[PDB]
Amino acid sequence: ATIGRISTGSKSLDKLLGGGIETQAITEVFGEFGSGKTQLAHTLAVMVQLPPEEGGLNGSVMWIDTENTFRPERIREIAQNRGLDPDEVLKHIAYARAFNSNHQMLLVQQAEDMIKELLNTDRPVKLLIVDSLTSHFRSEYIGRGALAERQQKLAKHLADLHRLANLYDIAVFVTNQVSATLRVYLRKGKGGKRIARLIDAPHLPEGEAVFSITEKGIED
Ligand SMILES: CCc1nnc(NCc2ccc3[nH]ccc3c2)s1
Repeated sequence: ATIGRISTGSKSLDKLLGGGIETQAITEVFGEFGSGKTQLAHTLAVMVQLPPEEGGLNGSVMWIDTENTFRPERIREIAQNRGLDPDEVLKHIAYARAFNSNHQMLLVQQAEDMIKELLNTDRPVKLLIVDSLTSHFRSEYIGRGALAERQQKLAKHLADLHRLANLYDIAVFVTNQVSATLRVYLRKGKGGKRIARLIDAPHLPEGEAVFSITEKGIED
């Protein structure tokens, strides 16, 4: 399949990303508290449900939440402010809480069942969110004596995610805080705006995009 792209809601950020976040790829977004990385996740979970003419992929979403940062009311607000039915939008986000790093890995393994079920339907899974990729690994694997095993498990988790992205034409979007991922770093800008910086992309130039966080989620 040709690579599909999901608009972030921000024209500036889309331009930096070559059009939006890509299917068949993992986009990994870093930021401290209030950076906007989870707001971007929420916005993408709405945008992907739009038709391609409006920046979506007519897709369903699967969402893995490690720290209780998913806000259904925020989905509803973004959806309604973009003209979608808020209840329909929520029905097409399959939510799972991950309680620890092992459970997080099992959820990605067992997400393939729903992906397969939806694959040839009107709403195939097009976005798989892991917010956040590392919170449980960081909590559970303390010290340099634990680093080797932490990295091995995380590498296998990322491999599982890459396989789903490539085999089923899904955009994987993960959050992180400071491995074949496209890495975007968010920071506070001036006047309450946020800045995204793209770093180390093999085939996209580094650059920055300024965006806002509004009732529509993220936009210029
Ligand atoms: C590990 C035990 C399971 N618990 N739930 C499962 N399958 C159902 C399910 C529902 C929504 C989901 N969003 C992301 C993954 C996902 C999965 S398998």
